[PDB]
Amino acid sequence: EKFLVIAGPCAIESEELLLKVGEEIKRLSEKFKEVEFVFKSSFDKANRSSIHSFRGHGLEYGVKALRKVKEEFGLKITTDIHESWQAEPVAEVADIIQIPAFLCRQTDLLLAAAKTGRAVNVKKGQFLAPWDTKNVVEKLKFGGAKEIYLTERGTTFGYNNLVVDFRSLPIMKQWAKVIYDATGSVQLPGGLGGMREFIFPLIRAAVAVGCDGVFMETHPEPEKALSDASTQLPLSQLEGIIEAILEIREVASKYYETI
Amino acid sequence: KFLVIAGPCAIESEELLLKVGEEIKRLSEKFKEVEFVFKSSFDKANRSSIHSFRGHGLEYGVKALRKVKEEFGLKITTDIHESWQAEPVAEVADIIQIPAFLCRQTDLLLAAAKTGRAVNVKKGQFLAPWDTKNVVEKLKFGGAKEIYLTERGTTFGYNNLVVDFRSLPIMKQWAKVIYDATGSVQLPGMREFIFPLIRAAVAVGCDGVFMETHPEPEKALSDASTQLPLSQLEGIIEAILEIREVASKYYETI
Amino acid sequence: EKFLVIAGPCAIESEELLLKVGEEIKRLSEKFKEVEFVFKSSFDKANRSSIHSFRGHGLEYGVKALRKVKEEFGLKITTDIHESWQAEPVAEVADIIQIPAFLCRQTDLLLAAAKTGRAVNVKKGQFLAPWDTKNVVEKLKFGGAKEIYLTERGTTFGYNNLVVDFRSLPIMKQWAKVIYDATGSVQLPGGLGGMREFIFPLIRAAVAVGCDGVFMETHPEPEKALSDASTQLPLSQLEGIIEAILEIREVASKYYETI
Amino acid sequence: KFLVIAGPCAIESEELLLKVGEEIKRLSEKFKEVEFVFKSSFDKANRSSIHSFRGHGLEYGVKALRKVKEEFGLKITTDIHESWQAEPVAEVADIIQIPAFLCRQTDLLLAAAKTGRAVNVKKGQFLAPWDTKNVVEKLKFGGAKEIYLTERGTTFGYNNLVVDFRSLPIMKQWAKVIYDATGSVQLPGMREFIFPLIRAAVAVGCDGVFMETHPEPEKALSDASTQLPLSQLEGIIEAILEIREVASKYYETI
Repeated sequence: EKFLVIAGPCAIESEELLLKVGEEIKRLSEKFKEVEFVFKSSFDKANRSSIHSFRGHGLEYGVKALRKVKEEFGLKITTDIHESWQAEPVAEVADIIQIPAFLCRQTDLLLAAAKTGRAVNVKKGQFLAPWDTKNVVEKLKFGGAKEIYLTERGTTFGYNNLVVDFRSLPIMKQWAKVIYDATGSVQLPGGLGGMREFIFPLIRAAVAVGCDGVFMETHPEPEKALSDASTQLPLSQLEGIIEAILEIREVASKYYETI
Repeated sequence: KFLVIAGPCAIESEELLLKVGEEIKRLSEKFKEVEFVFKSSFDKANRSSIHSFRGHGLEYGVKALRKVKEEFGLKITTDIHESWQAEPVAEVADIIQIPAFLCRQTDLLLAAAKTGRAVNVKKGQFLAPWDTKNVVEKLKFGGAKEIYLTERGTTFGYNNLVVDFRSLPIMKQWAKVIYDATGSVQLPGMREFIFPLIRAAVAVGCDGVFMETHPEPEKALSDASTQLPLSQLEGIIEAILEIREVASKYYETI
Repeated sequence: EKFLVIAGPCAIESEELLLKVGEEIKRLSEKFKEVEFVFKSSFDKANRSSIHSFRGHGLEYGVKALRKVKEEFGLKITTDIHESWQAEPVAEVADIIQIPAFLCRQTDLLLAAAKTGRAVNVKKGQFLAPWDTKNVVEKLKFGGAKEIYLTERGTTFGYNNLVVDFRSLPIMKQWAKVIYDATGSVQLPGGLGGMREFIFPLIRAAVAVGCDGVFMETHPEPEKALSDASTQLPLSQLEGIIEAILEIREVASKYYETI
Repeated sequence: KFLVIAGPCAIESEELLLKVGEEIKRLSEKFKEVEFVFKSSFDKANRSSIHSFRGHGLEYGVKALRKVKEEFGLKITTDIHESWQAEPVAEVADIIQIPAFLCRQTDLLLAAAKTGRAVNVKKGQFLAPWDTKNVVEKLKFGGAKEIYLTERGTTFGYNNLVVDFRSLPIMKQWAKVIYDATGSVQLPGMREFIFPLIRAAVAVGCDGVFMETHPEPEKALSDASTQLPLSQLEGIIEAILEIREVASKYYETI
């Protein structure tokens, strides 16, 4: 099947940042024709640790900025919702509605996303076991979702640390398409945190094990990002990472197990 | 004074609430030094299965709770799941409770603080003790003056929660600490560990305990495996007050 | 039953340090007559992280120093072994043979300790689940051990950290007397580590839950210790801690569950 | 060259060793770029139950292994459990293996290094990746020149091990890294996860893989739930060499 690459700046810092990233993603979409690209960016960081951190410019502004990206580059769009009422307005531009990791068990939010008729991607909560995602997919199907994805983004491992149990990819694959969050899985919750040096190796692991797509937050200058400055991938490195995982995926694919 | 927050997990009916409320009222009269707070949810908004009991709704719930406060003069507390629920809930709730999974949702916290009520945040199973400092700051920023942090266990491998009692003294630096005696032994539980760990909580030192109690836990529509049998509540309360009395002498300064 | 308080300097830095601690332990044994004191000290730290750290002055010297303590103060003695051949010579002075946490599954070591006829105290490995200690006790009984103790000293929780799951006390109590290691449970493995501020609260928790004794490494000046300098309890604080746990134990005891 | 350490968990008999050794010899001739090392224990010294199979002893074991090296010209490796065993084992063993639980026992490490042989330390389930640096230092201090660190999983809650692949690049800073493909999926296991994770190990980058293989794992006297069926070894080796070939291009510098 067509490999999915979900990527974009963590937060919609501005409509300019988006178009700048969208341009590069469009270029890669033209090169990697065997890949389905989806532009990602949050109109709001509703779960920052500190009340003083950047959240965003609002739903209205965010949706409008995203529609511009889709309009200008013809790229599919995905963004996350935080409360039920947001599903409807977001569904107007988002091809895939994302459910935040902490909210992966909030029934009404999942139901709100599902009835829009859009695809739904649920980030697996850091407190959730792989096999417990079966009920998550069941809620979505109950709610009308026909295209469902489960995203691996790490599991709580002691304090301020996340480990990736790759056994989750084949387990979750039993009931939904699986995406690997290459940048969220290396973050250190409330650490400062994040270790950028592990993004690449862990993503190679993901494609070797086998998944249906990767998720990466990328920014022109991660150092200046308003969110996830420690984990966002420098935009100039995106192409190389993608070529690399496509190569590893190809050679490893004949060995992927049959669920 | 020492806080004791108790009640059935879910508002299965105002009938059940009234029965439990009667017993809590009784204990309330028997333990005058303890501040009792009746607790119950009008909706289990985070059940694993779409086919599980959620409740009878916010309206039916607030009504049932209203009847408990009016018929027994007991303070009330319930949890909210989305921002718009803060205001209507604040009508009856003296303490607005924030679900563990939602302890980082800024808008939910701000909405609860805005109501002027007291706010009790259940500590996420993914959160480190010291990271609750920022949770409190959000509430203070939002106008909350009576803030509580409730220890309910931490993710330990899959389908298991461990109680790191080091959290109590750490969280006490910036907020009053409550120990969730029934939520801490559940397996994302063993009722046999409820009393032992509640004893540990008061020996370590906390500002209150939190317990889900039901006449027939096995028949409860929620947390049937961890809810405390109503008949056992008095005995446990007496026990923890006695332990607290002796142990409080050694609680570390702030 | 008579509460057990196992205490002493982590390592036998010298025979003087031992007599100095032994004197204080003897004084407390005279005061707390409802307590059975056992003087503890390792003749060798065989598992230091660094090859450059203090290990000890050898078995010969250690045993001789311990025999002096027992001889001078009439105090029971306990020390740990690291290999099978050490059981016999150590058994000549030690009333209780201790098995290190990392070695709690080494069959021959456990068997070596058991055949001496001495009591055996096994530190629960940081990798072991509470219920898995049942087989540990079975090995010891198979080997002839008649007086067996299981010591809770924490469990691996993420990297360089240990958490105490107090549910282990009643679980392990099903097949052996249980001891709580108040100083080992707060150490941060390979941290530098240890957090002394948590020793007291966690020990209050232990007696409230209910155990058959406590284990504490105490040194006149923890800051100058050759081992566990970050976790050893200042000797001057020992009396107060003991009085405190006896008080909490008493008031909580009527509520201890029946296994 | 890339290392492939394989063989039956326990030396159930030199008969079994010879059969497995024959297949490993065959692969050895088929994969000339890979350095194969025959592995097997003469004693399961850390079994949970006193009533489980331990082995036939060090003498019978060293003899059986000697026969494999002489009959197939394959390098040998086995694990020691106490210091005195280092010397006699070094007679046959090209690589002395240090059990995971014993990775911190200084004397055991020094005794293995003293023999002049190569030393492979299984990383304790309680050890952080960066703390293996000191393990290597001990071996260097002891005279070891060929040092290996084997990733075999980390304690994750109770009765479970997780493989944190971040360890591979971290440990590679001070020693060659081997991935234990069968020990990492055992539950203190699911064979279905052996191949997926071994693929991940080579995509990330390691200097070799470690696998316990047996003609009939289900009948094996040790690790019957995690041992790889002998017939599947060739296929997995071919697969990991192909993945390595493509992925090695991206392994990070040191």
